[PDB]
Amino acid sequence: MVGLIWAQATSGVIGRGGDIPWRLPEDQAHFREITMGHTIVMGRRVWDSLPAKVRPLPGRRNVVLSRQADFMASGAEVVGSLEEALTSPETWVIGGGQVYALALPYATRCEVTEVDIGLPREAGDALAPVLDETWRGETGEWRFSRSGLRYRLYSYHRS
Ligand SMILES: NC(=O)C1=CN([C@@H]2O[C@H](COP(=O)(O)OP(=O)(O)OC[C@H]3O[C@@H](n4cnc5c(N)ncnc54)[C@H](OP(=O)(O)O)[C@@H]3O)[C@@H](O)[C@H]2O)C=C[C@H]1C(=O)c1ccncc1
Repeated sequence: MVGLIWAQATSGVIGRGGDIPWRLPEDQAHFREITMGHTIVMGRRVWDSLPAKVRPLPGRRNVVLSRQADFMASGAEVVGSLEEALTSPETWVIGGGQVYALALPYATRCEVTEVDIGLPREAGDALAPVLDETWRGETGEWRFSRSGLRYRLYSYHRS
């Protein structure tokens, strides 16, 4: 089982300038619930985007994909290919744009948070993968964040 988990603006943007272009701390508990106790896989840039105090993400085996055969990530497993990354029975891919696109064909679950923020795509942004008709989904109810942003959860699956 490979699952993907991300948060996106309605437009599809998930990343800009090396970070996430909104604040949504309400997202954190759901991300932990899905991922805790499991192997998580991320691209090298996503690892770089984690603050030092939070990386590796605790309670999860952190696996970092990089083409640098020598790359350095304390508390994480650096691998050079997605096949090497994917060895655990249940794996959650936690980004970024490159790695979601790489892992999508392997995935049978996505847990998506949609952020109701007006954020037109710009060139060079990180973007969420598009889910086609092979996926079936349930849409959750909108909630307001302490930031003022509405957000909602989708759970998608395909067998
Ligand atoms: N909104 C989001 O949900 C996310 C945004 N981000 C954002 O995406 C952006 C990073 O995505 P990118 O597409 O630029 O990069 P990555 O996919 O993380 O890494 C690409 C790197 O992986 C590596 N890579 C890519 N393809 C391969 C490959 N085929 N083989 C080996 N390595 C590969 C390469 O590494 P090296 O340069 O060290 O060689 C490549 O440069 C940042 O803005 C980041 O803040 C990342 C994860 C999530 C995320 O943090 C997250 C997930 C769930 N809930 C809340 C947040």
